[PDB]
Amino acid sequence: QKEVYDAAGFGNPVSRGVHPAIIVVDFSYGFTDLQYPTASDASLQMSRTKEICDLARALEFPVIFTTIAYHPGEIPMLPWLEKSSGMAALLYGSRLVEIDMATGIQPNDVVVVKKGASSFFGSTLSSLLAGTNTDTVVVTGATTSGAVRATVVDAVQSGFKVLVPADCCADRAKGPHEASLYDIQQKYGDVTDSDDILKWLRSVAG
Amino acid sequence: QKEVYDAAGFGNPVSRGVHPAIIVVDFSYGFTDLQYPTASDASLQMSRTKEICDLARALEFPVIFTTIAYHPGEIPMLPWLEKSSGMAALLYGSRLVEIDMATGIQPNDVVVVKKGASSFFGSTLSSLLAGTNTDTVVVTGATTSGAVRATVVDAVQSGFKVLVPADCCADRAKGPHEASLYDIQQKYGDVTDSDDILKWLRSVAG
Repeated sequence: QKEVYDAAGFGNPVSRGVHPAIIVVDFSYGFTDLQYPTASDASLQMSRTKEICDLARALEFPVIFTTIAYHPGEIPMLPWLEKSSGMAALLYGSRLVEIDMATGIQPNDVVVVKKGASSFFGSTLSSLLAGTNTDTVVVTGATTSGAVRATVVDAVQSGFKVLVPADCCADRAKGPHEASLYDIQQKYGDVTDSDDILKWLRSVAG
Repeated sequence: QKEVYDAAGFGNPVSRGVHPAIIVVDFSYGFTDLQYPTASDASLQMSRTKEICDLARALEFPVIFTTIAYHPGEIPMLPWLEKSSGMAALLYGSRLVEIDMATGIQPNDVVVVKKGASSFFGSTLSSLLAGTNTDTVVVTGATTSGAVRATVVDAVQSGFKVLVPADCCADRAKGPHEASLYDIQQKYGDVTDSDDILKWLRSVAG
């Protein structure tokens, strides 16, 4: 398998740019608080993302959070909600939608609302990144086999280099988790840890 | 794991609509002809996609083929080509970008050229689908864990119900293949076989 992917030209390292942005994907209570059946254990990974975000905010790099939120009228309109009926609980005005405070989200941090898995689809994220002259995005969040991968794929397609720290990704199952990190490492971006991005961000700032 | 995914609201069946369309993703020679390192065995899946496409074309349902092709100038402009370097061989005018004749492409079938994994990103696919009043898409092609998965996700996000026959999906490795078929069945669409879609297509035309 390793030989198959290497000959097909997968797994090459990405050369990092000099205008980073951090994207925090769906670290809302709906996905991080175990009282809701749609959530995973994200305690460790949220504290890792907190360190990254607190660094980037101090270094004046854009930090953008994303959440899934619906109006009651949108439920029958979106066929994704037929397949994943649990996402229908993610309603405007509810606690499920609010970003988890364990991330260290600051009032001036941009939150983008989305209706699908990918953070770029039907959202303003791409424009925010292009307007700030971003060349590299570090993707963090939940879930790794869900919204994270979908965001990762859409980010590379959109013209941005993708770094993903494994420290920072949470899923509800180990299998899907490893499969996505594998696919990303081969096809879409560099998989690393938080320790690498902390050092890298400091060196790009001077 | 099954209980975790059931509580989260995943795994539900999609109620199929009445305006079908077939999307054939990257069944070009670059992914089907084994003389190339980017390719994988797609013999059986092509002859089953041929069966589906013939029926749909006869019933006058939209049949759409998608392929990846690049201008030589586009190569340095796209960060995905840095990650998946082998995709840079897919140039305009080469044999790798031509749709494999084993699928039975007819001169009236639409070919959409794309620059990424997803058939929807930066392409007219959504406009074609919506313009023909499509409600349900059957997604086929290669690779399962690459462009197929990405197209499936985008299809649901774009407002279309999704059916993927495992019969018509080829990948370079079994692991990634099963892992994407798992995620699709839980989150994005119904994984079925070619025998079911053929039967289903006839009943909608009745």
